[PDB]
Amino acid sequence: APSYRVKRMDIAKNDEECVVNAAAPRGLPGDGVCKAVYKKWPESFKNSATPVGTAKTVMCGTYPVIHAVGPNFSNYSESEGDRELAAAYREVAKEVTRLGVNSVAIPLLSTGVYSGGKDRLTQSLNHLFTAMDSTDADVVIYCRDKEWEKKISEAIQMRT
Ligand SMILES: [Cl-]
Repeated sequence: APSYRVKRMDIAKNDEECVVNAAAPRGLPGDGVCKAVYKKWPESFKNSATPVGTAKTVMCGTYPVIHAVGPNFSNYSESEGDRELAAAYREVAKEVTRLGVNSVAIPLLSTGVYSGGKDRLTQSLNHLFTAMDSTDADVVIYCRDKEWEKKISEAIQMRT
């Protein structure tokens, strides 16, 4: 039966059938997760640019990289940024479905450098759940912060 799990490690080392990149705008290599995805799957950046609020899949070999561009809350208002963040996750769920994968590795979009200086764990994770609950895939959420790992794990446990 489909599950959610959380792991505190580099998503570029995931054990799932595809990966969601927390993509920088304009198809650029970015930083953090996006830069790690660029180092591991550089071929997946060929024509990967896609607008804020959308996702675009590019294959590296046969391994799918779903580039999802969340809003940068330093540029967006809270209300418009929230809408684009929800929309990016909804496009991820559509791509996961279209690909037919059994599992997907996902980071929390619009956190950290794109968070506008605010902790958005709950906001981003709730949009992740809303989108991915519509799919049949095992979801493995990747984070790096120890307290975030606890809170995500707590949230996963209470939906079981
Ligand atoms: Cl984190």
